[PDB]
Amino acid sequence: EELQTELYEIKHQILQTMGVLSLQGSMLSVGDKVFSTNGQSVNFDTIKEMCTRAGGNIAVPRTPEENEAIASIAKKYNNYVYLGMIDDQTEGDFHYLDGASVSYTNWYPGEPRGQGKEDCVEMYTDGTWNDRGCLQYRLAVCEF
Amino acid sequence: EELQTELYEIKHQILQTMGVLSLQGSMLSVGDKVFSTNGQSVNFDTIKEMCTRAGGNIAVPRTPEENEAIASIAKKYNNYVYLGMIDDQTEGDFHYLDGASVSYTNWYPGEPRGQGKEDCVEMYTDGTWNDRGCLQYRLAVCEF
Amino acid sequence: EELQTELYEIKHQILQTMGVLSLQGSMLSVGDKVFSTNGQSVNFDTIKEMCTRAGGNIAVPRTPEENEAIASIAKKYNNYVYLGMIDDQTEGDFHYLDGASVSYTNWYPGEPRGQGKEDCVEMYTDGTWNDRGCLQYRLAVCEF
Ligand SMILES: O[C@H]1[C@H](O)[C@@H](O)[C@H](O)[C@@H](O)[C@H]1O
Ligand SMILES: O[C@H]1[C@H](O)[C@@H](O)[C@H](O)[C@@H](O)[C@H]1O
Ligand SMILES: O[C@H]1[C@H](O)[C@@H](O)[C@H](O)[C@@H](O)[C@H]1O
Ligand SMILES: [Ca+2]
Ligand SMILES: [Ca+2]
Ligand SMILES: [Ca+2]
Ligand SMILES: [Ca+2]
Ligand SMILES: [Ca+2]
Ligand SMILES: [Ca+2]
Repeated sequence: EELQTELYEIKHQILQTMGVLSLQGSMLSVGDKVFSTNGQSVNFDTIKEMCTRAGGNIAVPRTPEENEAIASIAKKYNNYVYLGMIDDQTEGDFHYLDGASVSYTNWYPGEPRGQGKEDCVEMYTDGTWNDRGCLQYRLAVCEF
Repeated sequence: EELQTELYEIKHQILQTMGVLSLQGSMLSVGDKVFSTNGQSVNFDTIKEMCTRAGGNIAVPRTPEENEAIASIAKKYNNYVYLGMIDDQTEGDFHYLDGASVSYTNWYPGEPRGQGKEDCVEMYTDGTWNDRGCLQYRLAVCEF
Repeated sequence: EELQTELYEIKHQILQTMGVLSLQGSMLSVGDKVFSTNGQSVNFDTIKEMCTRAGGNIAVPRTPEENEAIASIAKKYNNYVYLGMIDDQTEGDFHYLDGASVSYTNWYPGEPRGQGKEDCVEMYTDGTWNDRGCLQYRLAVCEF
């Protein structure tokens, strides 16, 4: 019976810290997912490690709203973003990093194409996607 | 019995994140209320939306200590602050945004006056209040 | 039975806020300890008050890993760091601020020495320690 008062305070305090981080542009909240960036431009492998170290994962949009959030960060920092998906196994079918087949997509018209040996996916500042090599310097955006 | 250990860790972690935000000037804590700003100067309506989007509300002091906190942010950013109170209905009696009548006040001597058509309230950098129109650019301060 | 869903969401949200603060360099997490700095260089007494106001304490490393974390902040800001330990009572034996005798140490070779009247401890940017007077301007690093 004293849990409710205890749980309320906990939930309230969490709302406060999330409110502050949100108000100050430190992160974006979309449903249960929080997106954030450290502002750095590094390669795919480095991004993965940065996100993992923080306890999260390299961002990947699974809905238009999530896609738009990531896109907004992309245009805010004026940089393309590496997404949490690859097709290193067989070309054409992309997978999330857990192995599951990609469902929601937002390819720029004609994409994926050009290759060949393009295993990664980048997001343009308008939110559309392009398959690309994994060694370029791109904005690190993480999901928690 | 494993809740206590679980609740302790949760409370501890919350204290940590609040500690960090507090240490770095990201927010101010006064009792159960957290104040924060994104540093922007915008009109009354815009401030309201900014705070609401972050899950909070435009700040309003109900005690001298809360008033002093907001005042400190005001002088830190060298800007006046719109407060969460209006008197758009009948002139003279101000109300919080939920409708309740304003209790604690800190009017600069002679205020409210001048109008007429001044429905909003701004805080000077010394913490005293002035009634003012709602279209000026003022520091956005939110409470959570 | 609805606590699990409630506790999960709480734990998840906490992970999110800690993830964001961590990703952005706002703090360092080592075991159960969080380290953070406001970037300011002030004396020992001022640091203590700054940390206490934020709900934490002036940092003190009790393991090599904690020592390395603090050291990284030290070299990041290119400043030496006052640690949460003193020997104001009798010279030679240092104590944590709760009174307990210091266990883990990492003195630079030859230290402590020179004095005499050196009651505080500073960390060099390589992580080694030096006993020093308590009135110098040093990076404020707090633990939560
Ligand atoms: O499909 C695109 C396109 O061909 C680009 O112009 C090229 O720079 C990239 O290699 C590729 O990802
Ligand atoms: O009462 C004040 C005062 O008259 C000010 O000098 C004026 O600039 C504002 O209109 C008003 O809020
Ligand atoms: O032991 C050291 C050493 O002697 C330094 O060169 C001196 O600047 C300090 O007084 C002391 O902490
Ligand atoms: Ca390909
Ligand atoms: Ca392509
Ligand atoms: Ca009026
Ligand atoms: Ca007036
Ligand atoms: Ca000494
Ligand atoms: Ca010495």
